[PDB]
This record gives sequence, C-alpha cells and structure tokens, in this order.
Amino acid sequence: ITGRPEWIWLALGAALMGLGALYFLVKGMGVSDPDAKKFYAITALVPAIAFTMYLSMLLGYGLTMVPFGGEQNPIYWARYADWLFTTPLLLLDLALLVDADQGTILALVGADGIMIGTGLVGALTKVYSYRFVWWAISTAAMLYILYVLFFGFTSKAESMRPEVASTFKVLRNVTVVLWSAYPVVWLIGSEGAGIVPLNIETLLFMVLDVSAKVGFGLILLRSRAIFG
Ligand SMILES: *C/C=C(C)/C=C/C=C(C)/C=C/C1=C(C)CCCC1(C)C
Ligand SMILES: CCCCCCCC/C=C\CCCCCCCC(=O)O
Ligand SMILES: CCCCCCCCCCCCCCCCCCCC
Ligand SMILES: CCCCCC
Ligand SMILES: CCCCCC
Ligand SMILES: CCCCCC
Ligand SMILES: [Ar]
Ligand SMILES: [Ar]
Ligand SMILES: [Ar]
Ligand SMILES: [Ar]
Ligand SMILES: [Ar]
Ligand SMILES: [Ar]
Ligand SMILES: [Ar]
Ligand SMILES: [Ar]
Ligand SMILES: [Ar]
Ligand SMILES: [Ar]
Ligand SMILES: [Ar]
Ligand SMILES: [Ar]
Ligand SMILES: [Ar]
Ligand SMILES: [Ar]
Ligand SMILES: [Ar]
Ligand SMILES: [Ar]
Ligand SMILES: [Ar]
Ligand SMILES: [Ar]
Ligand SMILES: [Ar]
Ligand SMILES: [Ar]
Ligand SMILES: [Ar]
Ligand SMILES: [Ar]
Ligand SMILES: [Ar]
Ligand SMILES: [Ar]
Ligand SMILES: [Ar]
Ligand SMILES: [Ar]
Ligand SMILES: [Ar]
Ligand SMILES: [Ar]
Ligand SMILES: [Ar]
Ligand SMILES: [Ar]
Ligand SMILES: [Ar]
Ligand SMILES: [Ar]
Ligand SMILES: [Ar]
Ligand SMILES: [Ar]
Ligand SMILES: [Ar]
Ligand SMILES: [Ar]
Ligand SMILES: [Ar]
Ligand SMILES: [Ar]
Ligand SMILES: [Ar]
Ligand SMILES: [Ar]
Ligand SMILES: [Ar]
Ligand SMILES: [Ar]
Ligand SMILES: [Ar]
Repeated sequence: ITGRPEWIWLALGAALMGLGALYFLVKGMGVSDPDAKKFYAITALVPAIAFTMYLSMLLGYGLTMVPFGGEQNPIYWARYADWLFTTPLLLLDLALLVDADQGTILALVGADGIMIGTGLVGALTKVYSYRFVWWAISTAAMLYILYVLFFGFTSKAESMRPEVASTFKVLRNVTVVLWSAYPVVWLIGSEGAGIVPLNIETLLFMVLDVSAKVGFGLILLRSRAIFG
C-alpha cells in the first residue's frame, strides 16, 4: 500500500483536508451569528468528509480492480463516495448565500447525484467505449449545474444586497473553473484513456479538491455576505 506511487498524494490530500477542516472550525469559534454559523458548519464538514475518504484510500480501503481495454485497472471508488456528499454541500453553500428556493435546491442536488453516480457507473464499466457514454451523461449533468449557478444564481444574487452579488460571483467563477477540470482529468487519467498514470491522476484531483473545498471555503468564510 505505502509503496503504490499515488500513496504520497493521498497522504498529502488527507493532511491538507484535515488542516482545512480544523482551520474553518477554529475560525468559526469567533462567530455567533446564526446565518454565519450555518456556512461555517457546511464549509468545515466538506473537507472533514474528504479527509476521511483520503485517509480511507491511503489505508487501502475504497479500491477495486475493473477489467477494460486489455488490463486490470485499479479504480478508487471512495473518491466518488466523497464527492457524492461534498459536492451537494458546496452547492448548498451557494444556495444559502443567494437564498435559493427549496425546489431549486432539490433540482441541483438531484443533478449532482446524477453527475457523481453516472461518474461512478462509468468508472466501473467493463466495456471501454460505454465508459465514455456515462462520462458524457455525467458531463451534461455538470453543465446543467453550472448553467443554473452561472445564469440563474447570478440573477438571484443581483436582486440581493451588493455584498452577496460580489461574493457570489467570485465563488461562481471559481466553481466553473475548478468543476470543469474534473471531467478532463477523468478522460486523461487511468479511469479514462490512460494518457497519464494513476499517481498523476491522483495528484491532479488532490489539487482540484483542495482548491474546490479549502480555497472555495476561504473565499466564502472571509466574506461579510455570510452575516445575517
Ligand atoms: C470536492 C470535490 C469537488 C468539487 C468535486 C467535483 C467533482 C466533479 C465536478 C466531477 C465530475 C465528473 C464528471 C463531469 C465526468 C466524469 C466523472 C466526474 C465525476 C469526475
Ligand atoms: C462563462 C461560463 C458559463 C458556464 C455555464 C454554462 C455551461 C455550459 C452550458 C450551456 C451553454 C449555455 C449558453 C449561454 C450563452 C450566454 C448567454 C448570456 O450570456 O446571456
Ligand atoms: C515531482 C513532484 C513534485 C512535487 C511538488 C511538491 C508539491 C506539494 C504541494 C502541491 C500543492 C497541493 C495543494 C494545492 C492547493 C492549491 C489551492 C489551495 C487553496 C488554499
Ligand atoms: C447539456 C446541459 C446544459 C444546460 C442547458 C440549460
Ligand atoms: C483561493 C485562495 C483563497 C483566498 C481568499 C482571499
Ligand atoms: C477577491 C478574492 C479572489 C479569490 C480568487 C481565487
Ligand atoms: Ar506521510
Ligand atoms: Ar505527504
Ligand atoms: Ar503529508
Ligand atoms: Ar476544532
Ligand atoms: Ar465538527
Ligand atoms: Ar453541516
Ligand atoms: Ar466527516
Ligand atoms: Ar465520511
Ligand atoms: Ar470510509
Ligand atoms: Ar475506512
Ligand atoms: Ar472506503
Ligand atoms: Ar457515488
Ligand atoms: Ar460510492
Ligand atoms: Ar464510504
Ligand atoms: Ar463519504
Ligand atoms: Ar457523511
Ligand atoms: Ar459549488
Ligand atoms: Ar443545493
Ligand atoms: Ar436561485
Ligand atoms: Ar435548479
Ligand atoms: Ar427536485
Ligand atoms: Ar440543477
Ligand atoms: Ar434529490
Ligand atoms: Ar440533470
Ligand atoms: Ar448528491
Ligand atoms: Ar468521450
Ligand atoms: Ar464516467
Ligand atoms: Ar458556477
Ligand atoms: Ar476563476
Ligand atoms: Ar479557480
Ligand atoms: Ar483548474
Ligand atoms: Ar485554477
Ligand atoms: Ar467542462
Ligand atoms: Ar473544459
Ligand atoms: Ar469536459
Ligand atoms: Ar474520479
Ligand atoms: Ar483523452
Ligand atoms: Ar485517481
Ligand atoms: Ar490541477
Ligand atoms: Ar498539479
Ligand atoms: Ar487548481
Ligand atoms: Ar479557490
Ligand atoms: Ar475562514
């Protein structure tokens, strides 16, 4: 396990997620506003879940072998378990910031479930070509989410106080850039066409994940917009 080349990036991912979760909780000790406390709770829980799943993978859990394209391919399914919980919590941060209605929230959570679930089905698919049909459906669900965030949530944010619009657009921009990278990493890595080896795929997802959880969280929790 400790010899597998990806182990170094799983270990670092665990350390950075754990520290980010602790940082957000320590920062939240100085906060009593009820609205602000909801953002601190969501935003600390996200890297705490990722910490748990990075540690699981480092310790040899969350791994399966899938046959396709000639070979036995190691697939870390625990990555998809992390993202199944953490992606909707990050969307919930944005929904709470713009005061989205319950139906919009439901719709985003369902699309996010489609995105991550069809991702995992593709990752486990034993016929090389059908893997990419699942990837395309996953990617269309991502594009739907980003359309709702970029156009719908921006319109809602612009009807609110300027501090909300200002913070929402920065987070919106970060989300579009970072989320859009994931399907590309999947295509090039050991789960897709195998252009780069698993250790590089793991490093790329680790950087995206720390950016999309700790980076995103630092932007949100430093803002005045979270105070009611
Ligand atoms: C904390 C981690 C975050 C923000 C992770 C985001 C993950 C995605 C946007 C993943 C999307 C994928 C596709 C659109 C297609 C292929 C499979 C996925 C799941 C990697
Ligand atoms: C600039 C980033 C936009 C990201 C969100 C959209 C993701 C892709 C999904 C569907 C394409 C939508 C086309 C919208 C055209 C622009 C319309 C406008 O600016 O008013
Ligand atoms: C041969 C490989 C050389 C390894 C270089 C060492 C790199 C270690 C750190 C990589 C960066 C990991 C974290 C990046 C997150 C970026 C955004 C953080 C938001 C606060
Ligand atoms: C293919 C999904 C994009 C979203 C357009 C509303
Ligand atoms: C993405 C880095 C966070 C900085 C917040 C101003
Ligand atoms: C105003 C904060 C900018 C952060 C972008 C990474
Ligand atoms: Ar380590
Ligand atoms: Ar490490
Ligand atoms: Ar580490
Ligand atoms: Ar803490
Ligand atoms: Ar906690
Ligand atoms: Ar929470
Ligand atoms: Ar957790
Ligand atoms: Ar977890
Ligand atoms: Ar786990
Ligand atoms: Ar575990
Ligand atoms: Ar696991
Ligand atoms: Ar999943
Ligand atoms: Ar899963
Ligand atoms: Ar799990
Ligand atoms: Ar999880
Ligand atoms: Ar969870
Ligand atoms: Ar998000
Ligand atoms: Ar949401
Ligand atoms: Ar909205
Ligand atoms: Ar929606
Ligand atoms: Ar819904
Ligand atoms: Ar949606
Ligand atoms: Ar749902
Ligand atoms: Ar969807
Ligand atoms: Ar979900
Ligand atoms: Ar494809
Ligand atoms: Ar996929
Ligand atoms: Ar977005
Ligand atoms: Ar950005
Ligand atoms: Ar970004
Ligand atoms: Ar990126
Ligand atoms: Ar970036
Ligand atoms: Ar994309
Ligand atoms: Ar892209
Ligand atoms: Ar893509
Ligand atoms: Ar993945
Ligand atoms: Ar590729
Ligand atoms: Ar990976
Ligand atoms: Ar990256
Ligand atoms: Ar990287
Ligand atoms: Ar990044
Ligand atoms: Ar960020
Ligand atoms: Ar913070």
